Amino acid sequence: SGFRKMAFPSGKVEGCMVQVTCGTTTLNGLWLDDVVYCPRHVICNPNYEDLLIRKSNHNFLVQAGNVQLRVIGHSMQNCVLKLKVDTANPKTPKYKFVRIQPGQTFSVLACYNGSPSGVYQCAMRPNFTIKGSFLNGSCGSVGFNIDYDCVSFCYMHHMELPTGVHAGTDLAGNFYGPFVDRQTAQAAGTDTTITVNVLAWLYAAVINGDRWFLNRFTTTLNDFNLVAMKYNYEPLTQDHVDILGPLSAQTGIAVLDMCASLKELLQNGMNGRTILGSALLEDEFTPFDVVRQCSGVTFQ
Amino acid sequence: SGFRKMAFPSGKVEGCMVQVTCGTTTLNGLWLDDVVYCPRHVICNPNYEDLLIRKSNHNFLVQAGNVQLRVIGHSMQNCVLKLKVDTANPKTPKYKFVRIQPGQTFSVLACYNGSPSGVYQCAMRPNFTIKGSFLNGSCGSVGFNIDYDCVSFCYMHHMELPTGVHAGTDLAGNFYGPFVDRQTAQAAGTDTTITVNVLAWLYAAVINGDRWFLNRFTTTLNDFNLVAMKYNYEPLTQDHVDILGPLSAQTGIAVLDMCASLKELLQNGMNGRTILGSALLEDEFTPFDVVRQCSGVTFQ
Ligand SMILES: *[C@](O)(C(N)=O)[C@H](C[C@@H]1CCNC1=O)NC(=O)[C@@H]1[C@@H]2[C@H](CN1C(=O)[C@@H](NC(=O)NC(C)(C)C)C(C)(C)C)C2(C)C
Ligand SMILES: *[C@](O)(C(N)=O)[C@H](C[C@@H]1CCNC1=O)NC(=O)[C@@H]1[C@@H]2[C@H](CN1C(=O)[C@@H](NC(=O)NC(C)(C)C)C(C)(C)C)C2(C)C
Repeated sequence: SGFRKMAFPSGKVEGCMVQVTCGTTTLNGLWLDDVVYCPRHVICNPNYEDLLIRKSNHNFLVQAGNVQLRVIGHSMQNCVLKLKVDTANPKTPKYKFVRIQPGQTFSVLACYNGSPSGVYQCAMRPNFTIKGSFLNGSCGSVGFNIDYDCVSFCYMHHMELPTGVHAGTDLAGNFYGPFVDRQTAQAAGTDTTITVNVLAWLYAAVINGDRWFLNRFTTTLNDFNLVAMKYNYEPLTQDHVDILGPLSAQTGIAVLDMCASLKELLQNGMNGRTILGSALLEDEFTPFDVVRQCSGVTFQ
Repeated sequence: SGFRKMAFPSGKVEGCMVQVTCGTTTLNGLWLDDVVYCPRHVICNPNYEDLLIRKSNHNFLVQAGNVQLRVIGHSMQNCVLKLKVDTANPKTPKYKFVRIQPGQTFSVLACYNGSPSGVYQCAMRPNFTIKGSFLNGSCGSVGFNIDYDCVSFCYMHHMELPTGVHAGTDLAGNFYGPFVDRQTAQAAGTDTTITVNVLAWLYAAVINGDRWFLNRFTTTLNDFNLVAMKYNYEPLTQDHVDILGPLSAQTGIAVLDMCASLKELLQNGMNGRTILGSALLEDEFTPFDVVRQCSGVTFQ
């Protein structure tokens, strides 16, 4: 037992991190087969199409540890640069590029100068920011999930917003949210709490012996959502309820009953108590995160 | 910016995890050079010396993925079993075995059937338990730190206490705390909060723009420790103050002034507010964790 904010093992991704230097900019790239993916802002209101037509392959210095990689072609796809290199990464895992939905969680392998610094778990917020931990040099660090043996890359880091939160793209270079890779006025947008994730985490708490927040009451989806809005929670849909089905089945607590418990927590606060060692309602565990950590699924 | 509970990249350790099966018990082992380390309770008020004299090398089935490892010798060192195998692990990193002090943090690579499931950050509690996330089959999972290129193994998982917390050994098989690998009555002991870590995390908060908890006041080490005891905090020593020196220097906040701020937080609570996204005072970041995450140190 126990419940921790758990990241995927990062080895498959560590084997793909490289350093990309162009002019005065150094950042990280993702080396998969014979392509290195990095943020297009590594090139020297900028017009990146113009900037890129003016660069040569030899302007890109790609370093994989102490082995320099020669670029033999380059292209831009949305806000990512794809550097064709003459060597396929022998450590390339099985992988997919996925564009995730807000509320979905992923692991971030924070990197500097192509070298992994740390791994941690994030959620894509409803306002399409992530609350990451990123210092200068971390651009090109990627977020990912692992499904059995396959790495699903879902995030590459590009920039920090003035509120200290972070914005980036999928691995095809499309930003999450309305952000652009320009030094222009941009604000994150009002965030909301991921309701289906809070409920999942309450089920995690029950599976682990926390029960103090339960009540004998129930609610309709409609009356719950009426309370959710006042507290800046995302609407809970029937699809969310369906997703919460297995956790409901394992614990014997109807989804709508756990909603009634969340309602009472929202209205009365936690009154000096903790749930899974938190004094806040935690929303960066999906239902599938809870099932993975509470049943013991492995990867390889 | 941002501050996250960050684990070390786990790739160097993933390359060392194996499955050890003996009789009806399957658990994880750590394969370094030609030795596999696992908990001595994998062997069939038990007297392990007797139990082990009665086992043969061929009773130990060691699986490294889809390659079976043949045991050519075995010995017991305290509560760990060392299985000599005929093949040195080619993925063996630079490594050390270290016995950590309470208050020190480490990353845990949770494993089942030799296969990594997830990575998360832990502290050794003052009562020598860890608040981990461990299901049946996770024994032999290890905790570790990485210093540049070297993996310092500090923990191997053995058992769960009735309060849902966890106990284990160093990699030489000595338990942390008074625990024994017997199914006998054992209780964790009253825990306390790691004071020097809370102060480090408050400095992390300042480095990241949280300042609301600061005050114009100061305190002596003696008067602070008087308040610390009432709230079940570990005594803060001058050595702790010295360790907090760099963070004090970077932020311009004397250690004793940050103590006065912690005093006021202990006495008034946080009153509806959060620090680094927590509504509790967080104590599983060491001073060195804060400096690593707020300056960008990498590993390789
Ligand atoms: C990245 O390029 C790298 N080399 O690591 C860097 C990562 C940043 C640095 C601090 N924390 C991070 O996550 N990204 C950038 O420097 C991007 C890059 C240029 C500006 N930029 C920023 O993140 C800036 N933010 C910013 O300008 N925000 C606005 C005003 C657009 C809302 C800044 C000030 C450097 C943090 C581009 C092309 C956006
Ligand atoms: C480990 O052997 C494995 N195969 O993974 C297992 C890990 C446990 C299982 C559930 N969560 C864990 O961390 N460890 C054990 O089974 C150890 C082993 C035998 C009992 N044991 C326990 O952890 C038990 N706890 C326990 O007996 N606690 C006392 C009463 C001593 C305080 C239990 C009940 C299985 C959780 C030994 C030799 C201690």
